Amino acid sequence: KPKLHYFNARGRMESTRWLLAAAGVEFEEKFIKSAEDLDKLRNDGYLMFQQVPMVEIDGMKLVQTRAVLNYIASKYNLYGKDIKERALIDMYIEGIADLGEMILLLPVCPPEEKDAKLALIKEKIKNRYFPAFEKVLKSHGQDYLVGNKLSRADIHLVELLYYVEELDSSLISSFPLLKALKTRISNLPTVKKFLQPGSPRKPPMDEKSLEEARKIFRF
Amino acid sequence: AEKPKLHYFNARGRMESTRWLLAAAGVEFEEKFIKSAEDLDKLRNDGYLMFQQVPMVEIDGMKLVQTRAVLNYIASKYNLYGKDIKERALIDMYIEGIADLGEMILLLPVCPPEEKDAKLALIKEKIKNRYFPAFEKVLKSHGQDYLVGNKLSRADIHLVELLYYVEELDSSLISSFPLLKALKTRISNLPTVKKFLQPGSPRKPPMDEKSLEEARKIFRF
Ligand SMILES: CCCCCCSC[C@H](NC(=O)CC[C@H]([NH3+])C(=O)O)C(=O)NCC(=O)O
Ligand SMILES: CCCCCCSC[C@H](NC(=O)CC[C@H]([NH3+])C(=O)O)C(=O)NCC(=O)O
Repeated sequence: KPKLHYFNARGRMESTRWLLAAAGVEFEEKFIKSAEDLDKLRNDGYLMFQQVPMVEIDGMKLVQTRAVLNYIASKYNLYGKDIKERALIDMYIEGIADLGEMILLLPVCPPEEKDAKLALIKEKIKNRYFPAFEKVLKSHGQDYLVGNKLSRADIHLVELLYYVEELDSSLISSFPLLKALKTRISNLPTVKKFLQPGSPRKPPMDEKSLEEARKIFRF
Repeated sequence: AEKPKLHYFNARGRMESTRWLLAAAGVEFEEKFIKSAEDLDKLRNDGYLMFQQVPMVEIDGMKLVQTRAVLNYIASKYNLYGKDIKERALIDMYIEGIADLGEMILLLPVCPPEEKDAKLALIKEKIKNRYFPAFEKVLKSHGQDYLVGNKLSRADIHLVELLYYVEELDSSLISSFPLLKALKTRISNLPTVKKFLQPGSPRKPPMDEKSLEEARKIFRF
């Protein structure tokens, strides 16, 4: 089993739990709770850059998020059929991580920039991202983002549509094909199971989890 | 068919690694330099930008945006992404550490004047103690001339590129990392990269204040 090393939070390991889950892979977590929990990993050389996410899979100690994602996605057939499909996928999931980054790091934001930053995430989701994934679905009419078969593009988009809902549920309201997608993916057996309570899907990041972040990562 | 066509403004910024990668692959490409907010609104209005942003690269009938979509595609097409999935994973780990440092250096010129000095000192710490030791370590681990699978890959082109920006920052940083020195020489010495390093190629100069203002004027920031 893949073993995921992170603290017990969404952070930069969430899209990996979803991709693994969506692919039917069961995995272990090992939760770092302390700065010295992290230092242990560092000292045992388990971390190429002294950072996590790290994931033990197939004898490798893979750090860097995209390293983990790209590897899962190919291994489990979720990276399209050819390089032209990977390229469309990549283009999509990169627009998505760019928005996912903005939202991953709102709680770390200096508090005086927080208002200006929400407003602009909302504005980008309305004007920039959503219309772009709506154009895609509308262009081919198909159930999936690419090559008419499930891929990680569908996993990462739907995940982000969950966070966009937590932010403001009005936002997706005029992107009906996104709504349709959100639904269909969420009713895929493995994702439905992942979205159920007691799964390893993790909650929004509250306060103490943030404070648990600063302590472990020393920031 | 058609040379790939790169769409950016006339600066390093987010298009430089692509320029590097395509040259190292010995692919001839065209550039179209955005000079103004108008030129960029035109690409927006013509539908050419999936997120209304550049880099964009027209290649193989696609309008690829997002540096990493473009990179991955070029890396794979020209066999510079390793020979399998386990290899692509080590390439991705390395080049993502590289991009983390690259981002830090790319964006330093945008940093507020009050932060710039603290930030640069932490770039220099991270280079000496985090990034460089991890790449020396890789090289030491196998003694081979390339970072992965013992043939040339984007892992080496990106790292070397970053060795040249780290050098501009402070040539003294790489000094306790001999194997990195050797990489940089050797890679710089491949025909394709050597030719790209020569005067009058598309390689771009470090961004001065004026280019930063054109960055300002164009992207509206
Ligand atoms: C909402 C914020 C989430 C919590 C903090 C950020 S993730 C923890 C952090 N890891 C990284 O930033 C890795 C970044 C890397 N690009 C990746 O995607 O793996 C770390 O080990 N930091 C330790 C260090 O770099 O010293
Ligand atoms: C110090 C400045 C260096 C220049 C960096 C900005 S490059 C221009 C910017 N592009 C992007 O942020 C694309 C980001 C994307 N994740 C990528 O990597 O391609 C843009 O078109 N922005 C226009 C917009 O967002 O509307």
